[PDB]
Amino acid sequence: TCPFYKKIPGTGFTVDAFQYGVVEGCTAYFLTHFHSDHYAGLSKHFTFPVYCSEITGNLLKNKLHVQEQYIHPLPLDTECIVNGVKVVLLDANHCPGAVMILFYLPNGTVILHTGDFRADPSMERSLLADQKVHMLYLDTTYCSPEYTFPSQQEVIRFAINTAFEAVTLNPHALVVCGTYSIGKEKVFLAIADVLGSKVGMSQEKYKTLQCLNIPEINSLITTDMCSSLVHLLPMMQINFKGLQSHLKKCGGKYNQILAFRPTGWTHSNKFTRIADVIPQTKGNISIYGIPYSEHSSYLEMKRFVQWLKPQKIIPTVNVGTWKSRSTMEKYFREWKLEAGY
Ligand code: NI
Repeated sequence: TCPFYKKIPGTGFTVDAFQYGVVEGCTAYFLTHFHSDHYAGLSKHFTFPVYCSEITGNLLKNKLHVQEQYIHPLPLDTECIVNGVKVVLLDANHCPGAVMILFYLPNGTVILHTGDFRADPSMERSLLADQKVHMLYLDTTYCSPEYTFPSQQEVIRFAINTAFEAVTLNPHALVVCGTYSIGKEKVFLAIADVLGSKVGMSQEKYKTLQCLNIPEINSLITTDMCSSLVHLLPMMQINFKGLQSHLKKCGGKYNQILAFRPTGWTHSNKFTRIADVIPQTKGNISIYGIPYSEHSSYLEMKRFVQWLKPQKIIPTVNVGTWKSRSTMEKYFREWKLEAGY
């Protein structure tokens, strides 16, 4: 049964609530982004309206085979009307197509739903800057001071060079990149841009990136693995038994795999800095874990909320233990006392 934190009071609306059958009183279902925890329950046999970004709507049509008549895409940064209620979609800085939703309730209340997001100062000069917010449905995926990780530009700086060094020394070395969903497209588009290669991947994965509206995507990706030296592989496959296995299927073309597993947070971020990162080696196979987060760090979140000054906050993530819920309100209170709202 749908939790309270996936319902927008005063509307017929829900957010990323597709796995509970038909919700009672829901006239519109909002999907924030195309990650399976959020769209779980959608298929070609869904028959209620779906609202989402243009890009998320490509993925529903093509990957899930949801019917064109139920998908309502909306432009970003644009004041839209939806069953008489003003809504705005803003970019979440999460994965491609991912939005935050502003709801302007008839009664005069205003509600921001972050979705999954990575807080950025650029968000402080968006449509949010002009008015007050009463309820914040917040992505608390990293709501604890231990959660520090570097900026995305830093990780992509390291990733390029680490890769670009390896192949200028040994031009018969492969660059694999691990993936299971959307998101994290820079990691691989960046490395492959520098090396000169298109990115090679499966037909399935090739179908997925074709939906994301990337400029000139044709020029950047291929299914032709023989004609590619920056490959993509399922994240599960990025171990020693899986990379070996793949190294055979190259057919005498590459004599070394230099992988990347983009991870979110890992307890090694609490101690080791990004520039000091190294690989797990078992011969010619070197697997890099790098901290590429598509979620806010503790300080990014804090700054975002202390700017927004919302009257009530509602965590959408790590809600399932009284220890996590307990710990989160303490930070929210400290943030409110610090900033004097
Ligand atoms: Ni997500």
